[PDB]
Amino acid sequence: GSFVEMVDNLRGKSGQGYYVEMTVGSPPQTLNILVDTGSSNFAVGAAPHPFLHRYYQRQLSSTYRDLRKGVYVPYKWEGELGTDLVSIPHGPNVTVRANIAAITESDKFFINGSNWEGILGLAYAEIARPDDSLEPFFDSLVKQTHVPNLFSLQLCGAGFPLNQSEVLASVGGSMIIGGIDHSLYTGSLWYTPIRREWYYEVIIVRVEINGQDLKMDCKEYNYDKSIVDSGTTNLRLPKKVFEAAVKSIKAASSTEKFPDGFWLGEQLVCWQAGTTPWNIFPVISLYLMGEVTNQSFRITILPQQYLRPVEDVATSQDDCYKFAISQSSTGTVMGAVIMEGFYVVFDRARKRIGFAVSACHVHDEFRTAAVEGPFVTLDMEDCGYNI
Ligand SMILES: CC(C)C[C@@]1(C)NC(=N)N(Cc2cccc(Cl)c2)C1=O
Repeated sequence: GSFVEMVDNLRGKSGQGYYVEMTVGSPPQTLNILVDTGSSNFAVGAAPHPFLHRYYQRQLSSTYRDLRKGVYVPYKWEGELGTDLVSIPHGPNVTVRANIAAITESDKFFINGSNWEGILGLAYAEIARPDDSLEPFFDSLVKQTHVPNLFSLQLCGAGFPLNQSEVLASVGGSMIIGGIDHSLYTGSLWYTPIRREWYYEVIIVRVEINGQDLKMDCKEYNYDKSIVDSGTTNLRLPKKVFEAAVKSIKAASSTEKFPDGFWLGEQLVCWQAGTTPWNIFPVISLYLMGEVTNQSFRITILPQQYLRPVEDVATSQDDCYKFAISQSSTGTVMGAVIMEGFYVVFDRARKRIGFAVSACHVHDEFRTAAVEGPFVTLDMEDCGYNI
């Protein structure tokens, strides 16, 4: 591990997001910021909010610059654009001038108890609001310093419920800015092409549930796109793929019947402490386009990744979970519960995303997550969707 200063710099969990500490302004104002690979704006609470115990105060920053322009983002948050000096305490030892959307109004954006006060959109300018002229933070970072155009994320799910006090004292993972820390993964890194630079778009070419081919036209797996998004909790799948996957996961786990509410990701299921039947649930393998023609590799996750630990409505001693795979009308989204099984390298410089088994993924004595290759796969270009 060559990036000790950035190792263990994240806190949080899949359901509320993972955040890194940042400072904005002069003198520096400390804020917790959601790491989001699914958006492209650096936006921070800049006014009183019931769920914020701190916010960016522009009038207190001598380096604050007003852009005299508003920004509206309906998902919703509304803000005022400006620039100011930004640093990441547990990151590269550099300070950069970056765009900052000062959030003055929001609805269902700030999560009570998440402990984050802003969001760091790490994707490309193409999806930045109001438009692509608003340079994303990471672009500014790379243009203004010698930091390599690459970052890597190790998101660490605990494998169990973290109460309010625990989630604040627990290490939630690592965001390595400008490099790859070898202590964060085991085995080899396998790279899949970033199909296009907007979201971190990838192409899935095959899906297996316990080794059984879901057998769908691979274009279905990427309809209308597949992205890697730390800002989403669940593994989200295109409606038709979701229906086929749930049918297969139910069949694999058929020795136990679960209520429709469970499969809809709305209700928790509980087992007596320590008796969660991990073994009756299937592993899920996603094959991704490789860097070599006609070559693919696969990432395999366990139910320890797709069943999200949640506290029992009775706070009892049972181990309870929610099914963290859900339907999407906007394509496949490899959310936080999937990222928790792997060390994910966002190699912007080489337009590729790398995957390796995470040193912090949750597993049991019988099965582990995996990243394996190579596999001979034909016509993978046909798996991509074109509007
Ligand atoms: C982290 C959230 C609160 C804020 C935001 C913008 N970031 C994010 N990754 N998503 C999920 C998403 C991805 C792609 C399209 C849409 Cl519409 C939403 C969001 O809604």
